[PDB]
Amino acid sequence: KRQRMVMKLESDKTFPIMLEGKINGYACVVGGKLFRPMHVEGKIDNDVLAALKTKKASKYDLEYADVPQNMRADTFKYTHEKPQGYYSWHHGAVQYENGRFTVPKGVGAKGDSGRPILDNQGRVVAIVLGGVNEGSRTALSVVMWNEKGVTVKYTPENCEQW
Amino acid sequence: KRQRMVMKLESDKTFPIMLEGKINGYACVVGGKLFRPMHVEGKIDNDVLAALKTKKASKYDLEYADVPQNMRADTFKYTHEKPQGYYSWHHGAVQYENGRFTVPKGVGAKGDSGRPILDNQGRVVAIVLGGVNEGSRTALSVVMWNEKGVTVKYTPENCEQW
Repeated sequence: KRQRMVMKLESDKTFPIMLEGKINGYACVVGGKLFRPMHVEGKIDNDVLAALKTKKASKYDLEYADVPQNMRADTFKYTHEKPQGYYSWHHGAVQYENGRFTVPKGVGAKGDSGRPILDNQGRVVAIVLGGVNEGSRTALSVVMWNEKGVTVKYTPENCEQW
Repeated sequence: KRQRMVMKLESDKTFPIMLEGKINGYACVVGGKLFRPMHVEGKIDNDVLAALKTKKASKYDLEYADVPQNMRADTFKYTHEKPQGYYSWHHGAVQYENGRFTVPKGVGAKGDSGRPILDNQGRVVAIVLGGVNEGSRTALSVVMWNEKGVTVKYTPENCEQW
């Protein structure tokens, strides 16, 4: 499955945040709008997107920008269907339960910010912003949206910026 | 079967309450919080948990404490799904009916306090604190929590501290 997960991720257009040749995070376009982890320093690996001026969101420590409709023709598709089970991301699978994402220990670290979470249909259900070590596993800090279109950021107490 | 159920209980990490080398009860962590039967004298077989200062609950004769996030990595999962039928515990199976737990006579005694009752999913539905002789069987004094999040203690009149 994870093989197929990566293949779908490869089809999905994603761009790392390059600074002095180092990836400090990741950024992509969802719902026809560009997003970037604010805590991450550097520029997106895309001159076209980098040419766009972003707006800040301190509350959630995120930046965003509007994408031209012609480029909106193909962007990431979000869904509200977030049932318990397992989802997919760059670093393999992720366990979703109690409204929380958890993964095996040693998975995820500083600079991985921006990695989206996809369902079985390849639809976005959340975006990974950070996480915190939880013994045999780690708890992820993510952002998700209600069916009412409400933006909610879930961050474990004293979670580290991953 | 009871072998299988106990084997799963063995996989679950539990810590007895040691006093002068004698087990007077049991204590464990559920939902990332430590619980201990107050009527039980002695100290838990766990320095890390013992290092924690507990709060008292006279109403239920119970003590509890907050567990470090790192130690919350793997704790017991509680559920509110408590249908009539049979559940599992250290001393085999247990019958649940009329909101009460009952077992064959000669099962359970002083020092067994702290033993939880789990379902087929390994979820906790109640914790055994004591019991009372009821002819061919015995009625257990237990604590359980409703879907409303209400702490409810079921204790027969003049029930014995088991």
